[PDB]
Amino acid sequence: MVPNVVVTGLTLVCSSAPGPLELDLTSFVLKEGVEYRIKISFRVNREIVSGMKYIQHTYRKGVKIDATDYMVGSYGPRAEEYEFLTPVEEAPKGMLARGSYSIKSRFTDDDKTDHLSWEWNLTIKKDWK
Repeated sequence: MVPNVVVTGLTLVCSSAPGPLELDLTSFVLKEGVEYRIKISFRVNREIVSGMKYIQHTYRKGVKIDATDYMVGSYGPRAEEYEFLTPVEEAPKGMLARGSYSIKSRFTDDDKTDHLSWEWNLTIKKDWK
């Protein structure tokens, strides 16, 4: 009944951030310039899965301004939830770069299996809130 692969959540790891930046998968405000990593949480319940891949399409006011592909790897079943972390990123800085961004995320693997496709927003401001 429960799928073999289940994406549990997307988290924005940010030390300076004053509060939670979590998204349970079962908008985000980021102060310009700050460093962060995207942490995708998932579970492999029964079988080995290979070539896990995180895909991200960043949109601005309806138009694609960027696409990036992250290789997650191969995992075997286990009770502990898995934690994928992208490399450290820096939120753009500048009045021209501030504003909201739409993100289309996709967790896939060697099948092209749509384990989960979710969408979320990332708003960049001068200060937290």
